[PDB]
This record gives sequence, structure tokens and C-alpha cells, in this order.
Amino acid sequence: PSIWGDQFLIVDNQVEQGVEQIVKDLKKEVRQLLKEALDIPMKHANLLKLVDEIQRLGISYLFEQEIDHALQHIYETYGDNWSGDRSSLWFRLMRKQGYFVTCDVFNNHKDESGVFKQSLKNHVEGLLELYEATSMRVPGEIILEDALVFTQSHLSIIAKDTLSINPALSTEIQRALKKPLWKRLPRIEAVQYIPFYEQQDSHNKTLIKLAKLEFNLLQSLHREELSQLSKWWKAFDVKNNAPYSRDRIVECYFWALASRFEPQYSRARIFLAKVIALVTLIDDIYDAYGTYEELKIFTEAIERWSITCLDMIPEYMKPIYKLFMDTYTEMEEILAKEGKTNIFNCGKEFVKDFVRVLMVEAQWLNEGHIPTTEELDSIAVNLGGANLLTTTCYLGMSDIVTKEAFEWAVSEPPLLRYKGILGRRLNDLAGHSSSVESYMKEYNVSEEYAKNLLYKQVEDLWKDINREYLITKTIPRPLLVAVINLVHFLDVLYAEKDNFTRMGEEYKNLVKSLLVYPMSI
Repeated sequence: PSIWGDQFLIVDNQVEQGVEQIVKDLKKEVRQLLKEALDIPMKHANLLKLVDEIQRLGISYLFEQEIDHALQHIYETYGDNWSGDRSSLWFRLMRKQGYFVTCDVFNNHKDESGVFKQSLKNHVEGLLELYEATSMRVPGEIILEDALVFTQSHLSIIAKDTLSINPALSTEIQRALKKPLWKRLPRIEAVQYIPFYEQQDSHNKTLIKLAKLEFNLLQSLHREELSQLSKWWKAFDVKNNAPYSRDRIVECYFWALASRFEPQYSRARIFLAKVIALVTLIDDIYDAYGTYEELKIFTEAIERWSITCLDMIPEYMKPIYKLFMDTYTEMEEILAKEGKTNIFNCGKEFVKDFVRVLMVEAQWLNEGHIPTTEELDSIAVNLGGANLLTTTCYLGMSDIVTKEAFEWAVSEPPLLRYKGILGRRLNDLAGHSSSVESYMKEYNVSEEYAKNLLYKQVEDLWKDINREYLITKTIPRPLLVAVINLVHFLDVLYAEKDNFTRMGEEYKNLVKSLLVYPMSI
């Protein structure tokens, strides 16, 4: 059952008067800061720092043009040859922006003896910058594999030593060691970074005031979205209309919110959450409930994609097919009015593909066929929902979708394949040690060794995904960002258990920090 009750059903958006004025003035100040730092090359390191703070404070959506232009100008001016302060920051922000800069910049972090310089060890800020840069590494980048070992060991020591000297700094180092910035969802970083930034002695007062006010305003919008979604879901009366399924609208919304958290994507988030709810209902049918004969019929009904075939369908499945059809038809009509029927029809085929693969898995289970890692891998883009989630984002972001973006998805790009394989590995490893014990058999290895071997494959996949991210230019950047966020979300979803089907506690508290508790003042 859902642990949230009805707290999100109705929204109480209490807003303070004139906040719009405050925020507008604060905005003008931040633009000027960006302008001042971009205009003078000696301040370019300072510019990179300001961009990082805007991003981590969670308010990049207010300065999208300014940031993109700033990073573009930095890339145009220096290319691969940055040699100022904050070289580790430069490297990470460039790769985050999609520029595949090389590691050559890190050569000078090393001694004449060919080992990392002793002075790096005394500079916590520098160590953290270097550490965070390692998370952007692709396979085979030895200097970053080495930097990761180096920073981890020295940062662990520093965090222990600084506990009694500066406990907030100790905490910030430990937060990074537990999960690097790049892997953390942007909205989650904002909730955690805001209070650390605020307690820093040198912090920019304008930036933190804006970040906290905006955090609260955007949290209000997220609450508005979840209210609409909760009313939508309640109307469906799942208790009665599918008692065998999960009541998880909050969880569906939390997943959609990972894709893009920004105000610009409000309607896309809502649509995506509905599709995740549908997927959930449907997966629950192909998994526990439905008999093989019924599943074959439903699969066929989905192929027909018409309310007119509602009579060919098993009775318990009818309400689900009706919700499904109503939901997709509403989007179909929106896209038609926008002259984007071509886009809808493309998305439609991927929904069909999701259902067809559910049926394949149901055939195998029927036959008593155990699928090869190879067979699974070839089915990866579709099984885990990688294709469905991605293309649902396409439908939600119609205005920027191109033919090339659909051409790309139809390609079975490595990026989406990797997403599916990573999702399955993470899920196996947290409970669909059920997949771990079968691995001990194939290689005849202890549990300790097996876990390590599997962790290594996961780490490899993160690096493979990084490479694909930096190399993929055919899809509009905002959609590529949604994809990478969805990939990183897998780590939250399967962090300690399958948090969707169950609820580990760390997951509970992320939700509350995003949706329940407003920044103070």
C-alpha cells in the first residue's frame, strides 16, 4: 500500500506578496555577475565557478541562455587547451555540456616523478574538484582512474581529520565520496548543496537568496503537478479497478521528476508520470496476475490500439485498456492539433514494442526457457523501459523533437541499450541475492568475489554510458539531458532495494526533501 495517504491530493500553495519583484531583481544581479566574469579573461576561472554554483544551487533554468553562451565562449576561446585555475572544474563542466574535451589538461597535476603532486593533497577544494571530474571519465582514461583512487583515499582521511575542525566540510566531503555529483540527480543536488553553500563564509548572498526562494516556488509547482496527478489517479480508483497492482502515483511522479525537474517541462512530467503509472499497471499484469492466454489477447489488443476492440478483452483487463487508450488518445489529439501526428505515431510504435517484449518474456516463462545474457542484452532497449521512457519524453517535448531524434531511437543506439542493461544489472543486484547466486554458479565463485565482479560490470557500464553521452549529437540536447538523468535515476531506484515495488528509507527521505519540506526563509 502507498505510505503517503492523501497529503498530496489537494495543494495549498501559500505564496508571499511581491516575490516576483524580488526574484526579478535578484535575477538581474546574477546576469550581471555572469556578464562581468565572461567579459574579462582573467576572471574566466571565476566564471566557471559561478556557473557551477548556479547549476548546483538548482537555478540553471533561470539562466539557460547565459550559461550555454558562457560555456560555448569558453570552449571557443580555449578549445582543449585550458591552463588556468580550476582545470578540474573546467574539464567537468565542458563534458557535462557535451564537449568531449581530452584529459591532457590533467598531465600537469603530475610531478616530474610522474605521480600526483604533493600540493594537491593540502587543497580540499582542489581535491574535490578533481574527484568530481573523474566521474565524467570514459573507458580507458588511466589518469582519471588514478585520480579517483588518489582523491578518494586523501578525501576520506581529510573528512575524518576535519570532523572536529569543520564538521560541515567533513559532511560535504563524505556526501561526495558516497555519490559523485554527476551521478546525483540535479534537483537532489540542489536540496543538499543549498544549505552547504549558505553556511560557507565566502558565499554569494544574492545567489543563495535567489536559490532558496526559487527552490520554494518550484517545489510549489511540483506539488501542483502531483496534485493533478493524484486527482487523475484517484479517479481511476485502482483499489477497485486493479486490486492486484501497486498504488504508487507518488513514485511514478518522482521518477518523471528525475527526467527534467525544470518549470519548462511541467506538462511533459505529468504525461511521463501517467505513462509510468500505466507501465506499472501493465507490468503487474504480465508478471504476477495474467495467464499466458490472457496476455496474448492483451498484447493483440495493444497492437490494434483502438477502443473498438474493447470487446475482445478479458474482463479484468478492460479498465486498464480504457485508461491506457484514454490517456494516449488525449496526447494523440494534442499532437494532431499541433500538426505533429507524425511524432505521435512514432511514439506509439515504441509503446507497442514495450508490450511485445513483455509478451516475449511471458513466452519464455511459459516455455520454461531461461534466456541467455546475450538474449536479454539484445532485448535491453525495450525490456527495462529504456525506449519507452525516452520516447515518452519525445512526445512531451514535441516542439524540439526532430525526425533524426526518432531515427536515432529506432537505431537501437548503444546509449539506450546500455541503459537497459544497466537497469537490469542494478535490479538483479537488488531483487527483481537472486541474480548473484546464479552468477556464483556460472563461474564457481564465492559471494564476495561475485559481488565484486558484478560491481565492476556496473562501473564499466557507467563509463560506457558517459562515452555515448559525449558523442551523441543527433538528438536535441534537452532530450539527451533527460536521458542521462533517467540513467542516473536507476541508481536511486535500485539503491538498496527495488524502491518502486517496496520503499527503502533513503528513498523516502529524498521524496520528502523534494516535495514536503520547504527551504527556511
